[PDB]
Amino acid sequence: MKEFYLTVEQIGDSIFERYIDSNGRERTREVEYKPSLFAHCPESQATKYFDIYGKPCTRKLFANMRDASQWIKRMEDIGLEALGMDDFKLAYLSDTYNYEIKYDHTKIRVANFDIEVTSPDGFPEPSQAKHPIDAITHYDSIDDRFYVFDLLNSPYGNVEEWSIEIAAKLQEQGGDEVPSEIIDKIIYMPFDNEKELLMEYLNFWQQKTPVILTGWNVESFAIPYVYNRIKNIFGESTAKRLSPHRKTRVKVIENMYGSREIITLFGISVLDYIDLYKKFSFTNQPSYSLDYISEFELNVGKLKYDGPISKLRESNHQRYISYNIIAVYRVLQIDAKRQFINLSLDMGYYAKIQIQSVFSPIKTWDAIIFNSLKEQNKVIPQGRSHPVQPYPGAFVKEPIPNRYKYVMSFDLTSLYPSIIRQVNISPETIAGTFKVAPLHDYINAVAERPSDVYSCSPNGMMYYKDRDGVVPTEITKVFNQRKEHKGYMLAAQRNGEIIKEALHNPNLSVDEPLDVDYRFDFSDEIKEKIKKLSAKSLNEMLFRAQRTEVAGMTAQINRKLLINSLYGALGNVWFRYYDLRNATAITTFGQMALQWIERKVNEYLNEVCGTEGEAFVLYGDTDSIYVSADKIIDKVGESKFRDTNHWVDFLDKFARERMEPAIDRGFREMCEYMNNKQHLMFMDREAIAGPPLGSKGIGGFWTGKKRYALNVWDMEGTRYAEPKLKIMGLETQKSSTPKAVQKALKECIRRMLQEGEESLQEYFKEFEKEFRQLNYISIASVSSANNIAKYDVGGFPGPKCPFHIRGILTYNRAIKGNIDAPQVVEGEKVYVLPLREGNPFGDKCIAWPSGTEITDLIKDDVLHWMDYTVLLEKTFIKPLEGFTSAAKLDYEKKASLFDMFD
DNA sequence: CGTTGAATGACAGCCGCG
DNA sequence: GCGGCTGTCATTCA
Repeated sequence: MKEFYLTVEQIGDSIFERYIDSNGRERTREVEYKPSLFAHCPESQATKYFDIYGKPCTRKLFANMRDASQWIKRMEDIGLEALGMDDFKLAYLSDTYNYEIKYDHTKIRVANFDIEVTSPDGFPEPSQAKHPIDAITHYDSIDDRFYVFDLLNSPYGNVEEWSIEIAAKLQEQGGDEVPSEIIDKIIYMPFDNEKELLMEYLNFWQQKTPVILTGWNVESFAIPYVYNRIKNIFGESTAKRLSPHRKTRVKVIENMYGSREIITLFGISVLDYIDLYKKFSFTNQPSYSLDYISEFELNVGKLKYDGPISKLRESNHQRYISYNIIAVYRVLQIDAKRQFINLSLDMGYYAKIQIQSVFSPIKTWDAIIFNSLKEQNKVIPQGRSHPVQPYPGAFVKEPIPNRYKYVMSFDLTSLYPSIIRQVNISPETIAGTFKVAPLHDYINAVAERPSDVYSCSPNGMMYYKDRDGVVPTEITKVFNQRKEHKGYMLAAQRNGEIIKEALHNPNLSVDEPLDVDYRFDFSDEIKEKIKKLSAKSLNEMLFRAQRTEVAGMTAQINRKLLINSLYGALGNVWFRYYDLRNATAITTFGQMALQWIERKVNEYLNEVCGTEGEAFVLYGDTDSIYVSADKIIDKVGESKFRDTNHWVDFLDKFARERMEPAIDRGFREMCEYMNNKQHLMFMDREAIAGPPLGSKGIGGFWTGKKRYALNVWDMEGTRYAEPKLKIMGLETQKSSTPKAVQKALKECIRRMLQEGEESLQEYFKEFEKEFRQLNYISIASVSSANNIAKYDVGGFPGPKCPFHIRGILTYNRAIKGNIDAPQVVEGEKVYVLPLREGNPFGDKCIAWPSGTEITDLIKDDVLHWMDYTVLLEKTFIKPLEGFTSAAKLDYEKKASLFDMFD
């Protein structure tokens, strides 16, 4: 096995790295790394190094890393560019590992932990740790063991031990139902005093120091707390042992509302799962508690329990510890799904960066590019600060609010990355500017062709067409690698079919699973001997067939992740290759594109229908366009279709056969018009929607920009068994919308699209009749609870106090007396409910923690003094109205038509 | 925290009005 | 009271 790195850090004049060596042994070494940078020199000084612009550069080998930056700042003082990799860790890595890293996740120690802390006087502050740490569950991927630490005596109680026999038992028997999978992997350890404990823990830590440190919210609590507790009880020098280099930094993160701090453990990679999840889950959630996120993906959350956590240790210390074990285990199961940890490992190494830098697009690319340009003896531009200037972005069409019966949408492929390639945009391929006519002039093709020599963007930029720029080259490489890997994947899929049938009726022989390369299919070299193989060979082989199957997935996805982040980085000032003009070129170019094709798609449906400038493209947002199909369905006659699937295939046919080509023809003219280095604008039919043939349903409708709904039957070719609702923007997607409502509205919409007004009306009349019977939380609202401070003058409403916050403060006004109440921290979400004026809370609204019941204390007061009328009205009716007006329908019989004017 | 630019829509507060 | 703006606070397409 080729050796790889685990972690790396720079402390003073040296590099501290942890890594696996040629023999799977984790070592750690200090290195007096001598960096190198560069400055522009005289061409007559024949060198082998050149910046991306072409100018010759001379290497500056430094004595140590201080001189490096001491020079970098000294160069900044003289006014001359200092080129090269300043993040010496990055360089160090490229240098120390110059080849493709192949790692063995099995040698990388990945710890996952959680701690419990009994506190009567409110939520325990991590930067204070005023209370004792009374439990710790710390799982380790190496040993595949859960190491538990139970405190038996604290100012808050003295308890028996935790019984694993009981923990295994069933709920109805008195157990905690800790899962059989982990029951043999637990390792209990009780202690007499906190000190006895922490000290053992701190000690167990060194015995098995983590490389990748994860767990839920462990970076803003578990770690900060444990660090500070130990510090307070033993002092900073004891706490710092928490770092394998005994170096820690109290990095202060001044949020956009207030502040809180996190501890930096040099020599460790903190990948807090909540954040890992938040970036790669791709889906907003009304709550990010491990509880909500666990039910959401495995059908079960954390252990349930009677009474408040505040007293769970005393009253039932048994559950309390099982609970702490189950929590560390939910995360482990979620990851068993998402693979986010693995993804990270993969990603980070492909780019040769500190694993946790994965959370950063700017840093991953900077790295990827650097290693590339390095391989070919080129030096990277020096980064430079630039005023943060806002530039234009995507083009969103103002949709005419209406219902649209048949819609067909096509989407441009990787628009932004693609544009960079076709126009060849890069800091060093800028050939120059050109007089610029209005954007519409270039959309109707009535504008003087920009340049007859260079590649062009509608914002006045011109790029060379001979040279292939650094940026586009790099995307194209990624773009290829992906198709490449997703090529080794589509392969294992065929061998998972050839081997699947080899188990329908296996033979009997003393054979071993043949050695092939599932990345590349079978021919005769091994496709032949697929019958004499025993029944034992056939099954162990298919275990080694799909093991790779996923291998591709991981790469193709990390590749897709990069493809998609690139623009963002390019648009970010802290980026090395950032450029305002290039940013605007990209953006402005797609503006032209999307609307140019709009013109083309509009002129082609007008011919094939002999119509008078009918506006076929009803809406388009960024890289896609929705087409009204009505006029097409009528050329054939809506009554000449055997059923639904009939007219769909019709459209699908028309799409591919006639339209796609009309488009490629178009985009090709445009590529010529701008004189780009390469035609890469490719659109694909995406969705096909309309109501169920024969029904009174309307099929779809638009409220306005970013707000519409469709009854789709076929997405990119995959036909559905039952129509599927694609709802965007509407409150049914609004995480802050009640649930009894995020439901109805949804039904309402569906009844609207496949049934029709008659339906909608009946439902509504019901959901309005039986409204007074819903579970308070079901009909409650949501939102982020920020700046709670800025508006609570004496605990009362001040100036411009939002509806949710001024509700939170009617809440404080209710829980001021019982500290066993759950005060709401700033940053998190909070449910809300109106109040039938003339009540206790002497106000308007009362809020509280999202995903949490409302305290018994004040729970049964609300549940009698809450306004339905005003609640129904504002969270269901108000928005429905907005819905049905656009679709031009009525949620309730006998209306006055005139009501739609002015 | 981490990586853009367009766009809704729930509310709080003035302003202009015999 | 009530319709426009302008302006925070929240969320979300692509």
